[PDB]
Amino acid sequence: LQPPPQQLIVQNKTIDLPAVYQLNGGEEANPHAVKVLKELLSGMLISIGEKGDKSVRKYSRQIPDHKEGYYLSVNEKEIVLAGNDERGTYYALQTFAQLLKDGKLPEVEIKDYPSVRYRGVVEGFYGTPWSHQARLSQLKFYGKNKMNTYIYGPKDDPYHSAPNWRLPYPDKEAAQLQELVAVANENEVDFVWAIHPGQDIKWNKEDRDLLLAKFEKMYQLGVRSFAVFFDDISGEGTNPQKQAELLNYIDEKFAQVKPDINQLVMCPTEYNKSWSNPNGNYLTTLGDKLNPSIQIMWTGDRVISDITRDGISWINERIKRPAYIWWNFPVSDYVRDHLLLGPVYGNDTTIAKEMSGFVTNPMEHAESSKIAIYSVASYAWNPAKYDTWQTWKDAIRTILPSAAEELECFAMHNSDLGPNGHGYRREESMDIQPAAERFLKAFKEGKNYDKADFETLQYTFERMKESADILLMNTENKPLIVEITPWVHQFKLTAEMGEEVLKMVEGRNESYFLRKYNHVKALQQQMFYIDQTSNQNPYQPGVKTATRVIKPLIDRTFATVVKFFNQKFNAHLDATTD
Ligand SMILES: CCCC(=O)N[C@H]1/C(=N/OC(=O)Nc2ccccc2)O[C@H](CO)[C@@H](O)[C@@H]1O
Ligand SMILES: [Ca+2]
Repeated sequence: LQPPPQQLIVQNKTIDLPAVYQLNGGEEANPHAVKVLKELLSGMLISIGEKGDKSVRKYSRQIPDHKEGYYLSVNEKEIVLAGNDERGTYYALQTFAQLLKDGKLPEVEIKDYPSVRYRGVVEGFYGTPWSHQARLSQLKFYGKNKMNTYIYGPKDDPYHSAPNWRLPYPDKEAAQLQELVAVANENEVDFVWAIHPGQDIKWNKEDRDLLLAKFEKMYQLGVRSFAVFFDDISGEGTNPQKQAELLNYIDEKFAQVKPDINQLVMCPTEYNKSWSNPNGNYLTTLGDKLNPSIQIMWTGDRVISDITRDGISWINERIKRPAYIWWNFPVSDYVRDHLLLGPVYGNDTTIAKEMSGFVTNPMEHAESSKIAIYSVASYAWNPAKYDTWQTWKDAIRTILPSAAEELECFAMHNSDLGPNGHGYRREESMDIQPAAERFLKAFKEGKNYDKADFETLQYTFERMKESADILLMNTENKPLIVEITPWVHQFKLTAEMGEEVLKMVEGRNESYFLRKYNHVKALQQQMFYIDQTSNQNPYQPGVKTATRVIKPLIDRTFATVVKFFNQKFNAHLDATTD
């Protein structure tokens, strides 16, 4: 079960999904939840509803008193799916669908609710914006994983940024947004429309209600949640009193005047500790003057950082509310030549009460981002039960059941950022790291390497090639495969290089060695070709893979083995990989 319930009792028996059922509550439970339920089955009583519905009266003491909470029960005589509110019943069904395997249900009893109020994704990365279809797919994935939040803002959409923010959406674009909003609604996600006025806004009555008027227009289109960004604001616009006053005005005239506005969030100009002036008074001012119903976004101690108890105390003390965390992972828009497919880890698991929200900023690779996104959904719903490694594997098995082992193999070796401008790193290839390290230490001093570590490495390379070739031809998730194809090609080429280098280590004779050596040089050059021709971008063009442990192991083994050959046969073979 992902995310894992707050409370779960499994009774060790298993019942059949009823051949014949009595559906009680179908006309008064959340229609989004009923829709899912009716999809799941084509007599035994099944009761669906929210606290206060007639249909769930019997079980209202079992329904948790938390927003988005629910009670779920399965046993011999009946099935209960009962939310504390509408979204909660929908969340009951997302768990129910995960329990239902081969027409059979386990006998269980669940009491569940989220530890973090707002959970989901911010579309805030640089690079090729996601397509329309990518976003419809993301929205459905958020619903399944009980993420309640999507902060919109594609960079090819000019009507949320300076200067066309003042201007309303054109007809054809409007209807597309409208489709996003509708799909979000259906999946119980708050479509949060973010405005980015900072670049060209003035503190005067005119810009003041061009914003209001814009929000109203967005309201007519179905938008029920809103964000305002000040990260990019300049000059007098960095005044926290002026910012507070604008947002409070938006709160007073709009958020509190409308019946059904959910989220209202702002991004401050000081959005991490290291970009905060110690002598200034930006955040305390903002925290004193901003209405209490308005969230303040925060990335932690640095632009890229994992959230700690000290970090969250330091900010919460100043804005006088629990920070709304923006986590800059797996976003790779500053290491564009890397894919970040590793586990999600580093965030403190005891600090749920200290955060109002937790949203991840993903990659420009929408589908490849689902691994971290699923993990974040799991962390933010139940941090205290959060299992990094198990959640990673579940995500992979969920995203690509037909080739889960292959995707795991691939992702294990595509997780580190490599060295970069934020100094942010992730672990990679941990499984084979000790075998690598030993081999490298031993071999380098003509002191025998272990046969078992040689075999581990051989085994790895063989497995990488199989994984790579299976992944290329996989048709269960074509969008995913299209995103990762350049890296998969490069990852395969890496595996081949490693195999040929290991045949150089086992050097049989002079002729065979030179054959292997020429093949490695040719393979290097194919890697360079892909790096010069795929994923070209002004910032970090190209395709890097297996960069933490595996490629340095291969480069060094190659450099070393060529050195020994130059010594033994008086040759001058090039020993570089550069
Ligand atoms: C509240 C978060 C704001 C944020 O994260 N902004 C950008 C962001 N900014 O990072 C910077 O280093 N920005 C910056 C640095 C110097 C001067 C101005 C901005 O980091 C992310 C990762 O690359 C980008 O995807 C974001 O769009
Ligand atoms: Ca109801």
